[PDB]
Amino acid sequence: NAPRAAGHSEEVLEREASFSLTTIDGEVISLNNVGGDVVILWFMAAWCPSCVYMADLLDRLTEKYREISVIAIDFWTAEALKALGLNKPGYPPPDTPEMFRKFIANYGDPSWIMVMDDGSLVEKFNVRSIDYIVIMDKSSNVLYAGTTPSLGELESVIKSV
Repeated sequence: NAPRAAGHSEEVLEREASFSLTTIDGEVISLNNVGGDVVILWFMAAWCPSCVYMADLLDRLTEKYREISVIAIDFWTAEALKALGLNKPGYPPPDTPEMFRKFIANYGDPSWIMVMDDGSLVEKFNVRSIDYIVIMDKSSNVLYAGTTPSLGELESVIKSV
């Protein structure tokens, strides 16, 4: 029975492919806990030069499209840096939760979920930079993943869905 086996295989694969997030306050969540139709995972760091402009874009898209939920994922943590070999004087020290909060208060939006990553999500989503965007729908289809997408690119993606 190929259709039956295909369906069960999907069950196993979907669960393996799934992820969870730890919020800045220490709460474990998944996609079910997120409100929008469109989920944007934004992998960033409080010192990232380009991230100020990215925050500007996400603010406007948040205001324009109520169905978007932004999850700000600061992966510039001691655990992630150690895993990646970036725990060296040539790189900034880990972001404190205070620095992360201050960045989001200054440039981002109060409705956003804030998450700090230990390198797990960096590995999961094949994150290529400190200003990296993954856009997904609620079925976990990936609509875009890439470093520093333009406003035009983001708009095009949101409009298609």
